[PDB]
Amino acid sequence: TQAVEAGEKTVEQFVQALNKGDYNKAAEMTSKKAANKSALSEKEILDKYQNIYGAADVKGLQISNLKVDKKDDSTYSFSYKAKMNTSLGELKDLSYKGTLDRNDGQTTINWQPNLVFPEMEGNDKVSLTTQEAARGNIIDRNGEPLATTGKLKQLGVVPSKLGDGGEKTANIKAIASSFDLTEDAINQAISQSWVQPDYFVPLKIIDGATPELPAGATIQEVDGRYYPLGEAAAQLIGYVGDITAEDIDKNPELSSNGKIGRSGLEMAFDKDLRGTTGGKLSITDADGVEKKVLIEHEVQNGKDIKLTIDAKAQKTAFDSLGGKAGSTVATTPKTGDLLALASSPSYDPNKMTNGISQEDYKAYEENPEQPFISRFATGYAPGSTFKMITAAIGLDNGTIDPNEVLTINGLKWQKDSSWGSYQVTRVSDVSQVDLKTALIYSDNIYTAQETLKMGEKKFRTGLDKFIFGEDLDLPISMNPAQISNEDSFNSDILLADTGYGQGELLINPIQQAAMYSVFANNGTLVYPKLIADKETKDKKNVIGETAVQTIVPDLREVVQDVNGTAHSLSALGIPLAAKTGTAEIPAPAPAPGKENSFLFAFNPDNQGYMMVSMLENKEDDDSATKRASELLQYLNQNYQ
Ligand SMILES: *C(=O)[C@@H](NC(=O)Cc1ccccc1)[C@@H]1N[C@@H](C(=O)O)C(C)(C)S1
Repeated sequence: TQAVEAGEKTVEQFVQALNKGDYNKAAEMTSKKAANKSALSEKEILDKYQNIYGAADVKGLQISNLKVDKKDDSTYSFSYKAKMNTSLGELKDLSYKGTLDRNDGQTTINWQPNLVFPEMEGNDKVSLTTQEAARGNIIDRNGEPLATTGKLKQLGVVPSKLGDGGEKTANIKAIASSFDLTEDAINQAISQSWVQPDYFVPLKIIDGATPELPAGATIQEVDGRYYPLGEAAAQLIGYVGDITAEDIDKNPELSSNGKIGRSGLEMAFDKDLRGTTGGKLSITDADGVEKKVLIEHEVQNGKDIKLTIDAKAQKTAFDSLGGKAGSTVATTPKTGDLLALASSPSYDPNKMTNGISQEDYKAYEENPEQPFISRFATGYAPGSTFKMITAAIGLDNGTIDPNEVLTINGLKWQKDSSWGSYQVTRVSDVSQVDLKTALIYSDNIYTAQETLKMGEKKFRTGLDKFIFGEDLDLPISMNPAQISNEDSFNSDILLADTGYGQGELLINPIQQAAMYSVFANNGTLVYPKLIADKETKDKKNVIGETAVQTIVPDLREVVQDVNGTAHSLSALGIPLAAKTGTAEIPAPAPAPGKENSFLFAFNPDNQGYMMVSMLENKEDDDSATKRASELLQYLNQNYQ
């Protein structure tokens, strides 16, 4: 019975070729054209599958429940069931028939129409009508639009209504001087390869008032994706682009005429936002008369998505960065609601999703400050803000006495002579330094000595209670925060640097706002939350409640004391508990070192808001504390 063994392989070899998209190789393992064999030629079957399976974007043909027999001398009948994925979802429970033929020694298939779809017969045709689904909206915690689809005023020119010569050059200089467009770019689009003398060539997108129209300038209304806050949330929201042929080859349930998320939340939530395509896939007669319907369902528009983001806080946080490199994260620390996730510099998502030049796109990628980076998801060394956690660990294990006063002389210190030339450095030469004094002046030497006194085992014991190595349940690509490169410092120097927020620490701004939430929840860490409806998740007993009641009053003095590093914030007249930081980054080539300014601040009275702002590669005299007054006033007013 070794004949049925070769027959099951012939059917298996045929389905694989169809599944692999190679229709020619599938057509070669069929029999010759005859009434008792195949119904079409090899090149005729190739065009049959390519036209039909291609029009429906058939992908992932897989079979099951195969049964091969032997009816006559060389007529071995076979049957199975199959399923496939098309533009309108999955087509399951398909009953296929057909027969085989094993003359000579090879088992060829007697091809028939019913090997394309179960009920195909002779010269039956296939039709596919689809209704595209509208993309869902992205909204803030109060329903404000962050990413919607709407009507736009598109500026464009037609070469015929421009004129002939001289008069045509004058309007090109007139259209360029009325819509903020380059005079050398109007002809760059008029003289493209696709242009004809009467076509409507697009130009710029008017995002407000429609000015006067020179000779040969029409504004047509076309619908497209629109981002109200613009660059203020471009990294977080992202942008959508035209769907390509390879996008369909990867997921046929898309829409060749639709838009797909290319970055940010538009890409992370692409499935829930794009919806599902409607329409029907049916088999018709030889004359086009509908015979059998294969797939059909209504068009379902995309779901809206409500974020915890405050649209007003998002814009204020971004604008406060003045276009400099940095990022700001604002939360309601008791719940974890991410109120703002700003990153600067940024790109224009409206220009990105509508029409953008290869020149402006190259300016974004070749910009050294890298406007495409989501800096709120980029790991940094936390700097001196991390002293709050090193101190709280020292209070939890009894290593740090808040009233114990260390005697530090000078601006440099080392454990012993084995450290060589390296020394911990502080900025203020305060002789008598206790915990409160250390947090006010941000004393690295106090922090380094208390860290070395604590020891690595006790230090990591307190550190592991946080979220180092954890993957936050957020729709944002990020790497987990890390304490060091390996599970052991293996260096007293690296142990000290980690104490005051340097060393090999890597914590992104979002993870910092999560780790620092303990000081607004009596030692309970509250995980951040971006989706409004999602349930609040927390982590009990990260630090002791005694340490919180000890450090938070000291953090008030970082603002209120005359020599506090955040004393400029006392001008606000609002209850503030803050901690500043300026992390130093080593330079590759012999170049001046780069510095990163940091600011942590929250309301110690009502715990209504908490923020963590930073500047990457800060300019001189620039800082995050310098720019925080406006956002702090808003968060204190609206989030209590
Ligand atoms: C924490 O970040 C500490 N920073 C340093 O020791 C590095 C440094 C950077 C610039 C100048 C001098 C030293 C301390 N905290 C910051 C801060 O709170 O801004 C200080 C500049 C006070 S030093």
